[PDB]
Amino acid sequence: HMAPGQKECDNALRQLETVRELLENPVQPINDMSYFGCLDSVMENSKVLGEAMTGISQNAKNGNLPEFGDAIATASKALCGFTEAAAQAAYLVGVSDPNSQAGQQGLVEPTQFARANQAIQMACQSLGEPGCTQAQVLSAATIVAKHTSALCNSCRLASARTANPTAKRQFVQSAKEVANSTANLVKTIKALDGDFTEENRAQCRAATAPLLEAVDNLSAFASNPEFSSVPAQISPEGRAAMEPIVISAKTMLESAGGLIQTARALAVNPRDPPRWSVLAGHSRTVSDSIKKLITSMRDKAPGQLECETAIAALNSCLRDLDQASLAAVSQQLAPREGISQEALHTQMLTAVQEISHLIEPLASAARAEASQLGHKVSQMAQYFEPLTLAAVGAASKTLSHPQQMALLDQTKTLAESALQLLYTAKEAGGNPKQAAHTQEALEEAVQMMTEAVEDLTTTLNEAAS
Repeated sequence: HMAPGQKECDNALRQLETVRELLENPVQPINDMSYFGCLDSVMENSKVLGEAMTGISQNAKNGNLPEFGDAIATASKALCGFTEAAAQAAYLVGVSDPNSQAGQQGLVEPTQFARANQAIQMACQSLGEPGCTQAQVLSAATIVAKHTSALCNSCRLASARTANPTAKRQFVQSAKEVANSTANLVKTIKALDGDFTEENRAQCRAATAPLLEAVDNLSAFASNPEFSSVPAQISPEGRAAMEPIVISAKTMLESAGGLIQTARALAVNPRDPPRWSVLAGHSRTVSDSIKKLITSMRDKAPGQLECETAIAALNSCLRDLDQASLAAVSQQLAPREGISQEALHTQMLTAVQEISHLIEPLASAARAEASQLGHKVSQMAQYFEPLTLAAVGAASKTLSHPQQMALLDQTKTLAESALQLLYTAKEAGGNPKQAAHTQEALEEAVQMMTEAVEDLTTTLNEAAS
């Protein structure tokens, strides 16, 4: 018979296999956590798992089997918590890609219901054909009953999950009607008695009509947008962004399973140096996987990827300005055609004014509002496109060489100030408990951008008058 603690290990291993499924093709939210809620959860589950891991080893070593069982159960709970949070974070990452599309969580999958309905329709037709063999009849009845059983099971699960009292009744009653009609149908068939089956083919045919009506009605009820589940469509970019989180979470589950299988043996017999080594190896990998998971999740927090693309954009602008300065000095900057100096000057000032308008709202998001940060840094970076292009244009048409070089330099200085704001905004990231150096660097970046805006505005205002 099984010693205490052994069933706990098997249960945990089964739970880990089940929870791993959440990491395969996440197209729905796992829970109601925000991204920073996910980050909070992994930190808390980390602490719990750590304590359970100590309990697993300590109690396997000391031969305290009831306590060992407890520690295994706790580890399992913590690992399931870990995975749910990782899967939610991964989903949030994937769906937030601009090429992805949002879904909705419901009670029933309308496409699965539609396919079940179609299968049932074809199979009932098959079941009612003239001169069918026994094998043909049993095969058709198998298709019908398999699908009705699935539909009934989904209805019962839906009925327990809905807050809508009418929907609850509808799901329960539909389940009852479909099961009842299927039961009436299979009663006309005997798997190992062909004579009875042949004799009752008329009753079987009659029994298909009420089943078909009840099934078709149920499939329609499922299409009701209030209950329908519609999977998010996650882009290749979205899948690529979420992969480091998924990989880390999968490795944690794999190593944790190894840890549990090893500990299960050590509990029964602790005098086993090779299995203590194996336990330590899995413990190391579980632990490292946790660090990797937490880092991967932090790297994909709201705002982080947008900060990376914004930084890339600003660097591209600085390259263009550098190239323009190089061309101006080597007499190779061709005057731009099909646009006046006045138009270029207006475009510059408009861009500068919009950049200036964005400084404080960007800083506000970087301080305390990660959910707003991505949009603000994108807007900021975008406005350097028209500024940089209009600056190069304006510099190409200026008769004064000092004016030409000053325009490029003051535009470059503003772009460099923006770069520093972007880096510091990324580090701050709307995070709680930012280091003092992080917070002050952000505020200094704000002040320097402001200085840079004023200086370029003065030049543009002086050129205007």
